[PDB]
Amino acid sequence: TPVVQGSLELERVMSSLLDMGFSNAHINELLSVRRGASLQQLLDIISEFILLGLNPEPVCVVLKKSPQLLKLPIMQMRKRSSYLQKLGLGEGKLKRVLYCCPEIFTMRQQDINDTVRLLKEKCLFTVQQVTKILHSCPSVLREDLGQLEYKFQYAYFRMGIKHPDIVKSEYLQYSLTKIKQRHIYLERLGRYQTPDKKGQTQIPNPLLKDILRVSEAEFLARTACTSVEEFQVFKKLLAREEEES
Amino acid sequence: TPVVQGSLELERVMSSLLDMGFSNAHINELLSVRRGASLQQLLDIISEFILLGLNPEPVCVVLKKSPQLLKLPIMQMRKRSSYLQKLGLGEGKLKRVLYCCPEIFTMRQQDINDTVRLLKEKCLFTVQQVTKILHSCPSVLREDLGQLEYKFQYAYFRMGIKHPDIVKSEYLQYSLTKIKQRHIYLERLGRYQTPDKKGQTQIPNPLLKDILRVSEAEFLARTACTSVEEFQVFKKLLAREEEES
Repeated sequence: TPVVQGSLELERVMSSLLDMGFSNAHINELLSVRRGASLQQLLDIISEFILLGLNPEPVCVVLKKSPQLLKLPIMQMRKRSSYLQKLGLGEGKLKRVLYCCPEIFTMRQQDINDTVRLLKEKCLFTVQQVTKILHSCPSVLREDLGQLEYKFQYAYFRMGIKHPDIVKSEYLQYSLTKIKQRHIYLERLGRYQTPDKKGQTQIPNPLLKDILRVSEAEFLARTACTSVEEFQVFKKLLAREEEES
Repeated sequence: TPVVQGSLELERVMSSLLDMGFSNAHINELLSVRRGASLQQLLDIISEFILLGLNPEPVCVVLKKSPQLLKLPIMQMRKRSSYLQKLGLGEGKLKRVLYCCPEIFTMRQQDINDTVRLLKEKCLFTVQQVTKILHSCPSVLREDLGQLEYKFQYAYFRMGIKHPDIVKSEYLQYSLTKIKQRHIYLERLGRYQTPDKKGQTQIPNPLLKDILRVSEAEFLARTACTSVEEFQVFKKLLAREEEES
């Protein structure tokens, strides 16, 4: 009968998730989350994420935050899971990507190809670096190709940052405004020298993470060493400088 | 049964809209405003507006103000959605375009092109400037090609304004009457000098926004520095000067 089939599938599906490493608390979480999706559809999607190197705990995070991932037609989801694997986002590297950019399974693959193409041939990033860029700065997939090129150029030419330190610092996730604000302030304060020609400065510049990753309060207390009120005025002055060509 | 399938179909579109970003009573606003259109037509029209870079809140505003947008065919809407994306209007900056000019979709394809062609080849605006003109001044599509050319000529030749300052000040949104009224008053008062030949004046002229964007009261108090009664007479004198020849 149909009622008995559904109970045997639920048992098969519960048993498969227990074997995959899911807790009983997580299995109920996942069963409550599925907005009318099949039990097999819930399982086929979890299996793809497990095949992508994700553990059972992060799988519950991505699916609770983004339940629309269960609505994905599975065969197209597998085809995208394969595209992302050869792109280097396997071995659980897609954990950070799904949290910020869950659209990656819905996106057009030529739009993803355009972003990797811009980074590899126009910004001269190696394949290993492009994979790390996508892993740590998923926002670059949503970024315009022009804006993203200018943002890269600012680090390489204006700031004098070599390709590895751009990737390691996760520079491309931040806004050009935040980047310009903090870099130009330090430059004019004398706390940031542009390295040239051998990539050397008189005094070593602060680390990219201590400039961008850190809070405005921490940036001003430890790196810039100025008052808060002074930087607020600087932001207004710089905004006007940009507005006027 | 048919009654149960309609309730399950309604639950799918309501779930899809909740996953997109819409929340609480903003999902119910989309279904109540509908004037006999299909259920898929509501999601097909809204899906193109989210793809154009609009957020869920202004999508409820543009469709409540202009419900006729749901009556548009999806295939003809996609054609114009693609035309506007290459024109630079899409990818987010289309909030104040449809709010002020809701007849843009129903308009003739060639009448939009004639207005774009006039700006690029006859007024010598760059593609980036033309895109900014249409975003801030959507009323230029409703205007006549002759009136719009003369309005541009007035700024470039009569007032001596270079192409960037015309675009930045949002000059083309105002009426030629308002423009002539305020420019000629200041010119005859001696508070506006025409720049030539190097684009320089003895004293710098007031800013285009302080002339046009500002209220009649503020224009007269800060820029023109005359009484209200005096400008009312000026408007009547100038109206008569225009009427003759």
